[PDB]
Amino acid sequence: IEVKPINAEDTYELRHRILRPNQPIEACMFESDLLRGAFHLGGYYGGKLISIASFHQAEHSELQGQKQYQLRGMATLEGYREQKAGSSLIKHAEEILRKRGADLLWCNARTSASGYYKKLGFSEQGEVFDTPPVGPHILMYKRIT
Ligand SMILES: CC(C)(COP(=O)(O)OP(=O)(O)OC[C@H]1O[C@@H](n2cnc3c(N)ncnc32)[C@H](O)[C@@H]1OP(=O)(O)O)[C@@H](O)C(=O)NCCC(=O)NCCSO
Repeated sequence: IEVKPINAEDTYELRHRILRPNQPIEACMFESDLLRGAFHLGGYYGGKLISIASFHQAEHSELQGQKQYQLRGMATLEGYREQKAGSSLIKHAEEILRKRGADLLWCNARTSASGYYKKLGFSEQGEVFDTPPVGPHILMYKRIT
């Protein structure tokens, strides 16, 4: 797996295929992509972009840490899961975030992926909530100080 920078526009296809296939493509054009300091990483395997992850600065009112980043659009293509593609993106992002002085990385995780974030050392906070039309989510975070 090779981790490389990618542009926001490079994430839309996999966001649409994996996360939001039953909505128009504009639903994958996350407004947070246009927030200050946003960046995106791709995981490449055998000539193909097969994993994506997007990050931007956002402080959650219920999490503690002066500088925080949110993860959006975490996805790995079927066929290429279980190869540490996603973990590789998160670890590479943690380097970038640590270098920027970020204290914490958080995600409104799909509950179906909660065990993935747990393996990466994230904790859950609060309760499960629903996010139309993409189902149950739970706040998860990782302190990176
Ligand atoms: C969740 C994920 C991005 C994981 O990507 P991946 O590239 O397969 O992850 P990975 O780095 O290989 O997996 C790391 C560890 O977590 C585990 N894992 C992966 N997906 C998991 C899940 N959904 N639930 C529990 N554990 C999971 C792996 O088995 C691995 O554990 P081991 O080291 O013990 O073998 C991918 O399954 C996916 O795209 N799922 C569908 C979309 C999704 O739910 N994305 C998360 C969005 S949060 O808003």
